[PDB]
Amino acid sequence: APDVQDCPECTLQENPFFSQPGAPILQCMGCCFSRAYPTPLRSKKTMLVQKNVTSESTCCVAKSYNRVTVMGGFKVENHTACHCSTCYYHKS
Ligand SMILES: *[C@@H]1O[C@H](CO)[C@@H](O)[C@H](O)[C@H]1NC(C)=O
Ligand SMILES: *[C@@H]1O[C@H](CO)[C@@H](O)[C@H](O)[C@H]1NC(C)=O
Repeated sequence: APDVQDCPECTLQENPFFSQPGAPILQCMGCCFSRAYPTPLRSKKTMLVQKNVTSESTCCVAKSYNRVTVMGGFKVENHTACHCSTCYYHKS
């Protein structure tokens, strides 16, 4: 691709704190790319209807965690797995 749209590939960003010769904690951080597709609808009311987002801020709430609460009681849910989308409350 031309570039990276200033966004990496959603995943774990190994804890730059807990990372030690035997324990490289994490913290899912990145971008899960985007999947948009324009479609010529009808739009009842004004030119547009209701509010809609471009959809890109995908959430990969670690599918699985190995949580290793660090400094200030951090929580890297020592991510063992990360799955974009599916959050505790989408649309916000
Ligand atoms: C965190 O999870 C990764 C992947 O399973 C593992 O390699 C690492 O040892 C874990 N870190 C700790 C402190 O358990
Ligand atoms: C979002 O709303 C705008 C309103 O103008 C519309 O043009 C666009 O097609 C909508 N996007 C999607 C994915 O429906």
